[PDB]
Amino acid sequence: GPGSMTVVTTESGLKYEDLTEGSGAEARAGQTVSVHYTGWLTDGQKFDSSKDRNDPFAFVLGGGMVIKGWDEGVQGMKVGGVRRLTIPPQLGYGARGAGGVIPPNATLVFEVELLDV
Ligand SMILES: CCOC(=O)CN1C(=O)CC(C[C@@H](O)[C@@H]2C[C@@H](C)C[C@H](C)C2=O)CC1=O
Repeated sequence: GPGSMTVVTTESGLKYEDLTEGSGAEARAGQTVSVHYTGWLTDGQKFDSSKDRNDPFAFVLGGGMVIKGWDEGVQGMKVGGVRRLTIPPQLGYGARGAGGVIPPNATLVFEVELLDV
């Protein structure tokens, strides 16, 4: 809902929030791993789920085709670890906009869930 949220923010702008423990291994730029991304909005509503295809997102870290927020999240999460990361416009979409209800200062959060490396 509209208002605030208990999420820790970084100096870059992106935020993070523990959702589920893991105790595996933090991904590293250059290595390929499989993770799950859940498109979440500021209100909390989801507008994108990997479930559509039913399969873990496997790709190479620090050398793929994602936004800063994504790389920053994938280069931090650990195998078996699940946590939500707030990806701002300055590190994702930007002030370019992507819709009427999507302002140039709008922020989007995505849930990262490491499956394996
Ligand atoms: C730079 C993107 O980075 C990636 O390469 C991976 N990525 C996308 O391609 C778009 C995703 C979100 C989309 O589903 C929305 C859907 C509506 C809101 C229209 C808008 C233009 C979109 O595209 C977020 C994402 O992480």
